Parts: sequence; structure tokens; C-alpha cells
Amino acid sequence: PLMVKVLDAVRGSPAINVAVHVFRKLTAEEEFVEGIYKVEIDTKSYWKALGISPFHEHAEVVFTANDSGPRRYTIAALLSPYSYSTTAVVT
Amino acid sequence: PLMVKVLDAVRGSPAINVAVHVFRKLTAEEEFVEGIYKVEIDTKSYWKALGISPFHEHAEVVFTANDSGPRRYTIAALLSPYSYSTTAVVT
Amino acid sequence: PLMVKVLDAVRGSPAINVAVHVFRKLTAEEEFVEGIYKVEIDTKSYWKALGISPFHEHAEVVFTANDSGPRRYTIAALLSPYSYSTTAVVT
Amino acid sequence: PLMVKVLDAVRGSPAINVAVHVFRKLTAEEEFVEGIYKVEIDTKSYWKALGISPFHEHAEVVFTANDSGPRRYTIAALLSPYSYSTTAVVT
Amino acid sequence: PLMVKVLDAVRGSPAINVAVHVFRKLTAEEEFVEGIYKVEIDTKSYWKALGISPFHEHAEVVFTANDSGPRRYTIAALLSPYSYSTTAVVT
Repeated sequence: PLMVKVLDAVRGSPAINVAVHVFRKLTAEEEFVEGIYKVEIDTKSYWKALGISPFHEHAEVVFTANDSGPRRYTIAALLSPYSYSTTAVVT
Repeated sequence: PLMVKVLDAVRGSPAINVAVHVFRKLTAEEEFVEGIYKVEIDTKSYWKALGISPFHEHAEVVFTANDSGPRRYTIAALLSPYSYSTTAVVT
Repeated sequence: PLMVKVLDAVRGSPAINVAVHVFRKLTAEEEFVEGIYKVEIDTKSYWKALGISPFHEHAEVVFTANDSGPRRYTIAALLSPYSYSTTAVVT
Repeated sequence: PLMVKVLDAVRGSPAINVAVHVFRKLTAEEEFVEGIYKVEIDTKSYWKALGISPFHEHAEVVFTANDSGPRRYTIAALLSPYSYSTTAVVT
Repeated sequence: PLMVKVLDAVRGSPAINVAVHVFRKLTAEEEFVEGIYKVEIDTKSYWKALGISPFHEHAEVVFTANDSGPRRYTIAALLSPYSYSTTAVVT
């Protein structure tokens, strides 16, 4: 038999992030688990998958990508649970 | 038999990040687990998978990528749970 | 029999990062586990997998990549849980 | 029988990073575990896998890569849990 | 029988990094464990695996790689857990 037990006896105030997966057995994607606890911050996709036969003949492409500007990412305890703690963001 | 036991007896206030996986047995992706606890910060994808036969003939491409600008990433305790602690971001 | 026991008796306030995997038995990717606790910071992918027959004939490509600018990555305790500790980011 | 026991008796406040794996038995990737606790900081991939027959004939490529700019990576206790400690980032 | 026991009796506050693996029995990669505790800092990959038949005929390639700029990597206790210690980054 297959028995999976997680956190059966929890008495006092834990701060938990639980992810349990149990198994039993142009772009192709099948039978997967992706990004259970995923945090994407300032992630840029410019040209992902244009198509079949793009810019086939006599293509004059001027691709200019400029990501240069005042951006502030102030994060306290990302993906970090806590208890009996003090988290503060002061500006 | 297959028995997996994780954190059965938890009494007082732990700060935990739990990931349990139990097994039993152009781009192709099958039967995988990806990014259970994944943090991507300032990750850039410019040309991922344009397609089949791109820029096939007489292609004049000027690809210029400039990522150069004022950006501040201030993170306290990323992927780090805590208890009875003090986390502070002061600017 | 296959028995795996992890952290059965936890009494007082640990700060833990748990990853348990139990086994039983152009691009191709199958039957894998990737990035359980993965932190990617300022990771750049310019040309990942353009396609089949790209820039096939008479290609004049000027690829210029410039990643040179004011960026600050201030992280305290990345992938490091703690308890009874003091973490502070002061600017 | 196969018995694996890890951290069965935990009484007081440890700061732990646990990774347990139990076994039982163009690009091809199968049946692997990658990056359980992986931290990538300023890792650059310019041309990973363009495709089949790229720049096949009469290719005039000027590849210029410049990664030269003011970047500060200030990290305290990366992949290092602690307890009863003091971690501080002061600027 | 196969018995593996790790850290069975833990009483007071250790700062530990645990990795336990138990066995039982163009590019090809199969049945491996990679980067359990891996830290990559300023690691550059320019041309990893372009493809089959790249730059096949009459290729005029000017590859220039310049990684020369002001970058500071200030790390305290990378992959080094501690307890009853003081870690400080002061600038």
C-alpha cells in the first residue's frame, strides 16, 4: 500500500507553505506540474514563438530592447512564512 | 509497502517550507515537475523559439539588447522562513 | 518494504526548508525534477532556440548585447531560514 | 527492507535545509534531479541552442557581448540557515 | 537490510545543511543528480550548443566577448550555516 502522511499532529501556530504531490503510474507540453510556488518579478518575454515561416524572405528587422529605468522592488519575506516575528517595510 | 512520513509530530510554532514528491512506476516536455519553490528576479528572455524557417533568406537583422538602468532589488529573507526573529527593511 | 521518515518529532520552533523526493521503479525533456528550491537573480537568455533552419541563407546578423547599468541586489538570508535571529536591511 | 530516517528527534529550534532523495530500481534529458538548492546570480546565456542548420550558408555574424557595468550583489548568509545569530546588511 | 540513519537525536539548535542520497540497483543526460547545493556567481555561457551544421559554409564570424566592468560580490557565509554567531556586512 501507498501511505503518505504530512503534518498529522499540529498543535500550536506554525506558519507553513505546503506542497504535496503523490504520483502513481512547435511546442509540446504534456503531463507536468509547473510553478507550484512560483514568484516571477520583472521577467520579460519579447519574442516567444512568432509562428511558422516568419520573416520568410527579404526581412529587414531592427529589434531594439531597452529596459533601463527607475524601478524599486522592496520585498520583505517573499516565500518565507513566519510566526512570532516582526516584518516591517519603512521608507 | 511504501510509507513516507513527514513532520508527523509538530508541537510549537515552526516556520517551514515543505515540498514532498513521492514517485511510483521543436520543444518536447513530458512527465516532469518544475519550479516547486522558484523565485526568478530580473530574468530576461529575448528570442525564445521564433518558429520553423525564420529569417529563411536574405535576412538583415540588427539585434540590440540594452538592459542598463537604475533598478534596486531589496529583499529580506527570500525563501527563508523564520520564527522568533526580526526582519526589517529600512530605507 | 520502503519506509522514509523525516522530522517525525519536532517540538520547538525550527525554521526548516524541506524537500523530500522518493523514487520507485530539438529539445527533449522527460521524467525529471527541476528547481525544487531555485533562485535565479539577473539571469539572461538572449537566443534560446530560434527554430529549425534559421538564418538559412545570406544572413547578415549584428548581435550586440549590453548589460551594463546601475543595479543593486541587496538580499539578507536567501535560502537560509532562521529562528531567534535578527535580520535587518538598512540603507 | 529499505529504511531511511532523517532528523527523527528534533527538540529545540534548529535552522535546517533538508534535501532527501531515495532511489529504487539536439538535447536529450531523462530521469534526473537538478537544482534542488540552486542559486544562480548574474548567470548569462547568450546563444543556447539556435536550431538545426543555422547560419547555413554565407553567414556574416558580428557577435559582440559586453557585460560591464555598475552592479552590486550584497548577500548575507546565502544557503546558510542560522539560529541565535545576528545577520545585518548595512549600507 | 539497508538502514541509513542521519541526525536521529538532535536536542539543541544546530544550524545544518543536510543532503542525503540513498541508491539501490548532441548531448545525452540520464539518471544523475546535479547541483544539490550549488551556488553559481557570475558564470557566463556564450555559445553552448548552437545546433547541427552551424556556420556550414562561408562563415565569417567575429566573436568578441568583453566582461570587464565594476561589479562587487560581497557575501558573508555562503553555504556556511552558523549558530550563536554574528555575521555582518557593513559598507
